[PDB]
Amino acid sequence: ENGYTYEDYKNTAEWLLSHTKHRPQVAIICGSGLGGLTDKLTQAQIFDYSEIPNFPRSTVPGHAGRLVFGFLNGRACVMMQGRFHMYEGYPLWKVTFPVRVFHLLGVDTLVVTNAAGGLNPKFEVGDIMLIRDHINLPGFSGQNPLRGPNDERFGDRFPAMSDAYDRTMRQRALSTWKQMGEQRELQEGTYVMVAGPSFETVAECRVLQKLGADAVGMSTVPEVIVARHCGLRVFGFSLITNKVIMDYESLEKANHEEVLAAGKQAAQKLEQFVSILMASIPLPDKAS
Ligand SMILES: C[n+]1cn([C@@H]2O[C@H](CO)[C@@H](O)[C@H]2O)c2nc(N)nc([S-])c21
Repeated sequence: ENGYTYEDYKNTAEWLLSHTKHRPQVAIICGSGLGGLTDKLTQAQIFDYSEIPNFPRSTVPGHAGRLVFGFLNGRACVMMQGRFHMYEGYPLWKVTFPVRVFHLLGVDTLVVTNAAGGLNPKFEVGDIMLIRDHINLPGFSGQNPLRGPNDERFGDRFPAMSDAYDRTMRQRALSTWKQMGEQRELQEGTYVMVAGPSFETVAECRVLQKLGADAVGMSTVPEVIVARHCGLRVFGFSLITNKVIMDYESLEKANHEEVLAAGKQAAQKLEQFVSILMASIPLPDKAS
């Protein structure tokens, strides 16, 4: 909402259209380590956030941040490499501006990915978790991307989030994981957003556990929210880049400056999976 005016999203949308002969259908937001999806595209046309009209520029991780328009597995994409984060100082209305613009680009689906810690013991690092739901902690406190005057032009005042993670795409994804014959069934669970750049303490992991979160991370929830607000089909996965220590026999460390699951091929499986899934994302054509 706030900070930008509808014409900002307009201007930015039209500029992007008047600058890429591409017209996307699926918008993909790559989390840390899953930036590689950008190589799978063809017809790729790269834009640095910086150069696009009202697009939040990166603060430091620019060296991982640009918008790549291409084609992935028979689907016109618009990939966002290096998403924005609240912990980077971005107000949420900047963190989600891209989703808003995507929609105006004709985008009707958003697949959000991210790297998260494994709250659920079942999770093995490297596990890919289909996001079934989310606990939007900063949202409970007011840090919700929709705070401010609602633009009935993008959507309602009180969007329903109960149905955020497209049930359809989740069934398809669980199937496709199977069709691929991967063995380890695509994990699935609730994702809990938590801001602040620092990592959870043991006692905090336990509340995230209690609350019912399966994987903890610092992004995605606001994009899922302004996406649904616009009526974008949304589904996503989180790459369990590590397991959070629930007991005080902590020791073990797993910074971004580590990120080794995503600092490895675990992330590669997610990229290909997401690529395969382009084939299960309904076309705007429908065509019977
Ligand atoms: C697994 N680990 C990775 N992230 C996310 O990846 C980027 C770098 O860590 C960061 O942007 C971050 O979102 C994690 N996030 C949380 N809340 N907890 C853990 S244990 C965690």
